[PDB]
Amino acid sequence: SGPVPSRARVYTDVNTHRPREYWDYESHVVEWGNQDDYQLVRKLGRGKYSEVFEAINITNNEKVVVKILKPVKKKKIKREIKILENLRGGPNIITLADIVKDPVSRTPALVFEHVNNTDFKQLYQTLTDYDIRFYMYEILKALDYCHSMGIMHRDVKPHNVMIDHEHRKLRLIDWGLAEFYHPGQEYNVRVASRYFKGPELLVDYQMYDYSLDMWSLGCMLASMIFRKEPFFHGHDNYDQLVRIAKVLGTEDLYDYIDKYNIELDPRFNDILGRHSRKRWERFVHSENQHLVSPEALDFLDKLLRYDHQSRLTAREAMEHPYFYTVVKDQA
Ligand SMILES: N#Cc1cnn2c3cc(nc12)N1C[C@H](C[C@H]1CO)OC/C=C\COc1cc(cc2c1NC(=O)CC2)N3
Repeated sequence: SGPVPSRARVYTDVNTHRPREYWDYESHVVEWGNQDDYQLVRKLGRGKYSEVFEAINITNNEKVVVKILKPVKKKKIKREIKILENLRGGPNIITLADIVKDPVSRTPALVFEHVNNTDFKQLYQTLTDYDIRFYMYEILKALDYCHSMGIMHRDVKPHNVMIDHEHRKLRLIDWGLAEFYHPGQEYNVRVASRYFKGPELLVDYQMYDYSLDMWSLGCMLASMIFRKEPFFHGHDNYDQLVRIAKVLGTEDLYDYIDKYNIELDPRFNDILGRHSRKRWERFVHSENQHLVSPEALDFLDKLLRYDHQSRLTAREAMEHPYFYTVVKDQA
């Protein structure tokens, strides 16, 4: 007997009810533009599959971000391009302004909306309880939207959240790991970064869904309210589950393994041990307590669950008392 199947609790068949061209990204014909419309000003960084620059679109003299792509599978590029196009205009989703190719090099580049970002290291330390609540709701707008559009981000982490604090403008970026949700589909578990990987990825449970992003949101929330980045600091993918098990406990972990008939890797047998579920109060101290409240702890507990099906959806999370003052101010 193999693993018990799983279906998303929400937006299950959204992609089945859409035209084939919506999710059939392999068939997408890419709309190239003029590489000479943009002039590179300076380097902003280097990704695994890209070189990032600040550019100026000369035709309308406006600041853009150019991601010059390193070789990666054409269908992976078609996937990111299709996802970005389906999500265009969505709340707090980065805008893909253009797709350009160097005439001589033949190397592709993606042009994005520029976000004058305040580095998450210097910013998070200055953030008030209201600021955390406000920006958490903004990420949730982006996740409810993309989930409702049949897409899982699969890489929610502080690096992929661009904030221009001065203009209170948040954008969920880097959709290169995103995928279309299809009921019954077994996905690649070697996605997301270590500290944000859901238990399903760590136990090698492939039939996952949008709820994976809700775990990553939980890890972000715990790091912000506890001033502990990263919250779950694993040495590898195996020790990462041990770090989670020391907090959430081993009983709920083995209950989850049993429920979905997961074949647990032999490595885990001698390292998971036996651990009680810890109360969130043990992470509370004098320099973080002004960010922690009963509403924050209730919310965080409802996101950080082993069983992906028992986690809050982005819509349920937006309806939690933690955001009552944020919701009130928006009206
Ligand atoms: N899509 C998109 C997108 C939109 N804005 N934006 C910015 C950078 C960026 N991508 C975007 N990068 C840079 C690099 C790779 C890529 C992220 O995969 O990661 C390094 C981390 C960010 C450094 O922080 C900045 C990010 C941006 C602009 C500035 C700073 N830092 C300043 O001191 C003022 C100017 N905008």
